[PDB]
Amino acid sequence: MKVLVTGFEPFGGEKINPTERIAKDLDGIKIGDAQVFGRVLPVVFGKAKEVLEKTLEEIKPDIAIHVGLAPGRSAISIERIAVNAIDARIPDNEGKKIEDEPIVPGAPTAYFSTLPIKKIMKKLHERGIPAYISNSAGLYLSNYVMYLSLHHSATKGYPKMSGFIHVPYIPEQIIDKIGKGQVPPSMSYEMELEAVKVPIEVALEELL
Amino acid sequence: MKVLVTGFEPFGGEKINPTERIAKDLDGIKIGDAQVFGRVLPVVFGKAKEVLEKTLEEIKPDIAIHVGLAPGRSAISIERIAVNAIDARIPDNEGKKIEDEPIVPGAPTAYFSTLPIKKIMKKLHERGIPAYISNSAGLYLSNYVMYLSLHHSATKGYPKMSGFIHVPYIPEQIIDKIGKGQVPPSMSYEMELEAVKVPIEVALEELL
Amino acid sequence: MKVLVTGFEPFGGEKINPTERIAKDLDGIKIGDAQVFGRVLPVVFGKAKEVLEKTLEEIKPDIAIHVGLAPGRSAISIERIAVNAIDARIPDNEGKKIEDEPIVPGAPTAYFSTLPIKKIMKKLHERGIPAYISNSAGLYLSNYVMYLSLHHSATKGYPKMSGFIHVPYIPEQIIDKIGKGQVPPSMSYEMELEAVKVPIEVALEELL
Amino acid sequence: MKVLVTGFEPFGGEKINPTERIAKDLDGIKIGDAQVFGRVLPVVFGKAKEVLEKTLEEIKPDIAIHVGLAPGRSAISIERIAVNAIDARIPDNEGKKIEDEPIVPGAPTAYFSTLPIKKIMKKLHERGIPAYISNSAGLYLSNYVMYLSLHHSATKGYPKMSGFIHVPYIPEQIIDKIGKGQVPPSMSYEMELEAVKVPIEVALEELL
Repeated sequence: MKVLVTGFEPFGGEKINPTERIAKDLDGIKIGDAQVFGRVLPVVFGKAKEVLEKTLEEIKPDIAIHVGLAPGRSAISIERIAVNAIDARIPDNEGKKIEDEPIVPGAPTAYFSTLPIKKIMKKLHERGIPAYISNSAGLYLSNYVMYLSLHHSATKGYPKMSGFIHVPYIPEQIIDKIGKGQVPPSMSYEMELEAVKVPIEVALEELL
Repeated sequence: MKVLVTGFEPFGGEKINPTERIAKDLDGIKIGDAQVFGRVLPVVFGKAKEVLEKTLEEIKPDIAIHVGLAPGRSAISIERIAVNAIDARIPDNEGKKIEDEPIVPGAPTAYFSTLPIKKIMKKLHERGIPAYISNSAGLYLSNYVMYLSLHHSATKGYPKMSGFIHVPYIPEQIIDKIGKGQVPPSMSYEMELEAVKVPIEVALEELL
Repeated sequence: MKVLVTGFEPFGGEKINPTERIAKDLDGIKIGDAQVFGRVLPVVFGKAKEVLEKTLEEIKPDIAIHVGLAPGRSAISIERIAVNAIDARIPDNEGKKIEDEPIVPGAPTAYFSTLPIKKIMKKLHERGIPAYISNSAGLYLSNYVMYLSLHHSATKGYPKMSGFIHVPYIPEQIIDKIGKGQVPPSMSYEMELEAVKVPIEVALEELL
Repeated sequence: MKVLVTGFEPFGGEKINPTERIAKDLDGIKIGDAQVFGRVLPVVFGKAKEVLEKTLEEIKPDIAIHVGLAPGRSAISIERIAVNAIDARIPDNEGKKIEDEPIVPGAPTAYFSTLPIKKIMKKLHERGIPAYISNSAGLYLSNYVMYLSLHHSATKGYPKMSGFIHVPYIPEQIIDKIGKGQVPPSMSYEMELEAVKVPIEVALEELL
């Protein structure tokens, strides 16, 4: 079995993206006989699709877990649904702010994630990790990647399982916000890393 | 030197109080030259006061750092002000819900914390711990203890430094709250423990 | 031209549902030459569907605006997407808590709202009414009804336009909640009523 | 009887301050036999004290209700306590940013509001207006004015009743913030105006 994990580079004026470190830390690990591949994606429309599709064809994973930063969110969230729409609340990293366009013209309006989301959530809770089901991944780069990955699955027959995990800010990202107004929630890096490993294990369990 | 650290027991139907664990962990340890004593206070009006005065008179600490749970808070908070009032939003652990009463009749309306609060915050930031200055400790058991402590100092000439640190929920407290609606912020236990050791260090440094 | 507006009965232990009162205030009114029909729906899976579909066939509206209460939301929200799923966070008004079930087996995973959502938002703004686009209607009764309505449109060819508006609590609903901590946003009833009329006006203008 | 109501000018990038309109709308009215004076204060340290102390001396009111904007707050808030401290999170309207300074060196650490805060809150509730007691007025211009007014009371014997009321944004202030992402709570201007009249009414009734 092959597992792909993706993360994103820094965006939105942030110095770091904890998911870039998660992808790098998960690259090369094994869970049983399963090999994990971790790759970092650009927060850039068009370019993220090219990198994603190249990566999928290269690796042909059985399971793809895509990870993103969700600023302001207080627990791990497991995305249920990917939507065939872009409406960027902020520009991508190249200043491209796409509004009310499909991701893939003519493709289904949405795809459900094919990860065992409820079992993933249950297992995180057992591990002491706050987690819930999210019903919108936004309409920016996280959703864009989530949708393209599920579309690839529906269209190519691989990955068999695909979904998205959003993570809170890590505490060090909060320091800079304190002298500026409201203080967003955060979660320690080590818990976020473990919260990505858990979906892989649960997914590998459920597959075959 | 002697440092008192108090925590509180569980309250409001919570299974746990992280500050109880913190007091018990810091108990008996030494930070530089100073001995640290860790005591757990009851979340009970009257009783907490008796326990607190007995503990202060017994130990005669140079520094008192009082620690409480602040549900819904997303970073470490350092209390600036203790207020001469009780207005309980919920009953204490014996079912007493005291409304509109002084803590100490005739005593001042408020006392400023005598911890070096801004230096504590600066040190917490450079250690990667999100922290801010809170201007109200509530009017339940946290503020009661914070007021009685600072009053004891002004009245008896010790501790020379006294103050209050509120901590968020730890991740494991969040798990049961997921099925039931909104999802409070949390902070790892390890980070909260370090965030109380730091106030001791900088307080010890600012004294003599 | 014929417009159906729906609201919901009280639920989740609430004494009132401001959308029940909105639907009653709009029932029988005319917007220019357009006849409006207001109907209150039960917060009951199954029964809501029977009532909705019967009402749709009875009236055959050109435009359907479905309105629901969204506790904790601070502005008017216009729903972009309906999702083919039920995952009830609380039971419905007959105690039914349905989890991870399709609304219509074999139908599209999602439908986009066919209201002119951006022109509605723009119009509300210039009317001084805070409004935004929501990308999830939840997976309870609002989404259920939103989906069934858009399904009827795609499948029967009427309504021509269909969509969903969520409203905050109205200020009176906040009174009893002030004791128990969290103080939710609200919006005056009059503004909420005006914010439902605006979609009718914009939809009518965009049709033919 | 004579009644002083103050509000503030716009600050912090905001086009309007609703408390400015409130003060101007209340000026010159009578509540029963009592005469209401409405004054707009500058959001400027030093100048606001000069203006406040001059107006208090000129009018010598029996009751002083000071009103201000609290961005982010979801209901009316009646301030319990003013504190003898300035710790400005943002500069004032003249670019001055005071950090960790007392308001009146020598004066008490805090004064309690001498408005019948609990009766005001009870009456606001019966009127369908959400309201709660706040235990911190911040440490910017609202608290500065709250403190100086109560200090004036204790020091000169007038005003006999002094206190502070904070109001949420009004809905028209929210519109430009929807692009910016997050969407703060608001309250209708009409409800906010009514909500400062009630304090005048219950305070007059309290004073003989």
